[PDB]
Amino acid sequence: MKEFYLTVEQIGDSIFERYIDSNGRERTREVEYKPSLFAHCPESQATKYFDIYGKPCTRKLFANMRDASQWIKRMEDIGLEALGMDDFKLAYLSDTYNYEIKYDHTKIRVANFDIEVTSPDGFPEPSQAKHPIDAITHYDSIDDRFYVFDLLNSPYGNVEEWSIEIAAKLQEQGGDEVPSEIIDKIIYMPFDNEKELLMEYLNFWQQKTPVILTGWNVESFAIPYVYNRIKNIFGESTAKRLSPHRKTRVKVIENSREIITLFGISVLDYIDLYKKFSFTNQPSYSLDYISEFELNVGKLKYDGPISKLRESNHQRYISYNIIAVYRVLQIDAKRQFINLSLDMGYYAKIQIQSVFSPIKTWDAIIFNSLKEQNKVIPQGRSHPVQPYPGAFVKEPIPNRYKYVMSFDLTSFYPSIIRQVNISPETIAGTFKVAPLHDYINAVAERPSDVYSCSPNGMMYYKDRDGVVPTEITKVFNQRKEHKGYMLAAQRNGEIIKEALHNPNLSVDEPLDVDYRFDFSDEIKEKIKKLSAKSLNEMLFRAQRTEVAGMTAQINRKLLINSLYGALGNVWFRYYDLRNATAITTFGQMALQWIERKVNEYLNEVCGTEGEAFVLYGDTDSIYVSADKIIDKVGESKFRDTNHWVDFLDKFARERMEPAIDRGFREMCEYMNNKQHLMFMDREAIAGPPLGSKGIGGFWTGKKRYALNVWDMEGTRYAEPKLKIMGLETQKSSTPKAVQKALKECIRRMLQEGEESLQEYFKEFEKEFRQLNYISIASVSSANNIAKYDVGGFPGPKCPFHIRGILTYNRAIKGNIDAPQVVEGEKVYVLPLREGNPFGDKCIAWPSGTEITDLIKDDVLHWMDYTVLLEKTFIKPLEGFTSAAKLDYEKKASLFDMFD
DNA sequence: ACAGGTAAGCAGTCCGCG
DNA sequence: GCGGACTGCTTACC
Ligand SMILES: O=c1ccn([C@H]2C[C@H](O)[C@@H](COP(=O)(O)NP(=O)(O)OP(=O)(O)O)O2)c(=O)[nH]1
Ligand SMILES: [Ca+2]
Ligand SMILES: [Ca+2]
Ligand SMILES: [Ca+2]
Ligand code: NA
Ligand code: NA
Ligand code: NA
Ligand code: NA
Ligand code: NA
Ligand code: NA
Ligand code: NA
Ligand code: NA
Repeated sequence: MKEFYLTVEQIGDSIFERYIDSNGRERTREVEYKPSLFAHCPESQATKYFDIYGKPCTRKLFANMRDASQWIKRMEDIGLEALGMDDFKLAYLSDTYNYEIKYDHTKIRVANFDIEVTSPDGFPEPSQAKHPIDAITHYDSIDDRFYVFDLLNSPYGNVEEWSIEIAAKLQEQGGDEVPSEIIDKIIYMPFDNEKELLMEYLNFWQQKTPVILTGWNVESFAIPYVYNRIKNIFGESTAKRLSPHRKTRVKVIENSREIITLFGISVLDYIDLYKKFSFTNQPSYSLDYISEFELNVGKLKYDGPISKLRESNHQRYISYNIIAVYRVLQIDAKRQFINLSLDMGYYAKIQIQSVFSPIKTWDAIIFNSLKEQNKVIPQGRSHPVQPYPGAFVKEPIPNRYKYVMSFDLTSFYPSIIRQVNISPETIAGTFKVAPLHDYINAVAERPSDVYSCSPNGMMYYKDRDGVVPTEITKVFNQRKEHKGYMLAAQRNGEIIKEALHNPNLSVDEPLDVDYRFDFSDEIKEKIKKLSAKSLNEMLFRAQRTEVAGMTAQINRKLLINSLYGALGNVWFRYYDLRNATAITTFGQMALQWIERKVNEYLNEVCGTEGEAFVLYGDTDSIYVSADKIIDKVGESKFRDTNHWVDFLDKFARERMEPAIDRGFREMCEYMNNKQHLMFMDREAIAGPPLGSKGIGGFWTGKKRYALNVWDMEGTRYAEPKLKIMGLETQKSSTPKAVQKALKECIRRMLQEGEESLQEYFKEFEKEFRQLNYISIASVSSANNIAKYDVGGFPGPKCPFHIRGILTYNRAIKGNIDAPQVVEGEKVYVLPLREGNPFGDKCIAWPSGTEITDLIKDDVLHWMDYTVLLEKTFIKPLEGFTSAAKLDYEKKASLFDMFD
């Protein structure tokens, strides 16, 4: 096979690389890499090197990387540009791997690990590491084995060995329910003291040195705790064995927190992968909470605090450590963020951990692209941060909206880049700008008949291929492929959901099918003959396939959109507000241009004049009122809901879209752009069920609306799905039970009508005081707690949730065991009734947890349900209903005086 | 440091206001 | 005594 790197590091004048060779074997080499950099040279000097603007350069070869760095400094002291890749690791990778890297993941050692540390005096700070590590579970992807290191003897208690027999048993048997599929993969190792455990773990680490190191909070806890514990016991030299090159770096942050860099290892903390690639915002990021959300597994159960779990139930203590490791593996099997990181890393030719940085990622992609044409990248430059304009958002008229069709553009900003040909080296000049509405209304004079233009005043060459459009197109094409798999899996899911209405009472097996492609008629025929058992399993596999496609497509979209963003970041080598503004301004034009065209077209085909069909728009999307399109045929002519949905689906696809296409083609000609790439397709078809009292949808303002959708991007839902954007139901800060209640309120409004809403509201008001306290607690991030802490009491302008944290700290003051609120993390927040013993109007505690038993009964007694209801529930419901012009309570009338 | 701008709602402080 | 304007903070949409 073709060789590929695993890790790369620069240590002085040496490049340390771990790699898989042509025979599939892992090797490590030290290379005294000789880097090249470039300087501008006279035009009379023949050369094959030119900067991106066509200016000749000469290559400077250096004896070592230090000499190259020193040359950069001297060139700065002179005041001349030093061109070329200044990150020598990237240059080395580009030189060593001058081809499209095809990698074998089975050869890459991916380690998942988690440690346990018993601490009687609160959280065990990794920088201090003063408590023994009494458990380590380390999963190796090559061995496919869970290596368990169990400390039997500790100053905090001596315990018996963990039993794998009891671990495998059901909880109803007094067992731990360690999943049966990993029982045979567990390698258990007990130790009679910590030093022997740690020394053995280090020897194990050397035999099976991780390339990718992951787990949950491993970067902020596990890794620095292990490193510091070993350092304090054996000394620094021994602790450095955690690095295959014996090189570590301790980066410190004083509040005393440390993040350790282990040279020769690529750490991908799964919590960071999750936060960056999952596109969620969670009320809590404990592994317990995320596992429940992602996998629908039950919360792990135990009696008493975790600080005494080992002493009381060491059996369960070890089993849960093992399970914790497995849960992350299970989450990755679903989300596949590791696969994504490897894909993007090898594509860009970067250190795998650099997938967290789209700027580093794009710098390497662009550098490799340019290097292939003997072109020389410019030197990075210092720039001041400056604001610049973005997208346009229309101000909607707050109202209900019965029938709605939405449209938006495919990969908006990257498509603008490709269409206009926006790149650092394709800039041709400028023109005099007319007001933006003059271009929107096709009144302003044509910017140029030679160059491709944006209404911000920028002109670009039409003939030349720009490196930014060239490379963004490649990644965009990957994105488009994976989205196809996602939507097909999604459409397949609905087919299965339909067949789950007539499950055949028989015994069979799920059909072997590739869910990435639309089911063939043969498959569909067989599906209508399957048992509920097989169908539900197929639905599970379809949804897993969809999530896999979702991860692949949405994060490639994120990457290309971040290339747009990078143009507006001063640390990007190709930072340029001219290009960034060219993109957003063109986008503003395009949206408001097509709003006009759509309005004009619909009035024409309907026969009316001057009526507003586009009720709302944001960035690249429009929302079209389809009431008059429906009324043109009259509701009577429709058999059922699905009939008019088919009608609108056809109408948009056969009539509106071609008109939209003509409109954008004209705009492309107007701006004399390189290639027409404004592709606007139908998104949602929304409306009430036929013959119902549902209102279909409503807007309360910008970025706040709800729609009862029947079809979304070609997916015909088995049951109508609510599309709610911005409303409190969508916010992680809104209490769980309130989200649920508000959503059902919205469902009833859009699908059933006012009377249904009023029934549900009355019921919720009566019964809500029985809801679990966690389900009705608000959530908030806890930033700058100390900033507002004046002697344990709220300082000036102390935020509500911060006030609640201070209340908590006073209540638990003097308890070294009580859970402490962590700066930057999230808290549950509850209001307290007047005269409560806590001395304040609210209290907060670490999210994802039960509040400590020290004060739990007191908090439950003094919760302010009244404030909770009015503030979190009634107030936003009032906003929904006022906009929709409805009432959630029966109003008073003259009829009230009849019996 | 190490993708971007737009925009919503909640709550605290201050100032005008017989 | 507190409404309205303004600010900080948080978390959305795109
Ligand atoms: O995170 C984002 C999201 C959107 N945007 C900008 C660029 C994007 O093209 C534009 C439209 O947002 P969309 O939600 O429509 N995503 P996009 O148009 O890129 O892709 P697609 O609609 O094909 O999925 O808003 C960002 O800059 N960052
Ligand atoms: Ca011993
Ligand atoms: Ca779009
Ligand atoms: Ca059937
Ligand atoms: Na743990
Ligand atoms: Na059970
Ligand atoms: Na130390
Ligand atoms: Na689309
Ligand atoms: Na007319
Ligand atoms: Na959009
Ligand atoms: Na189309
Ligand atoms: Na879409």
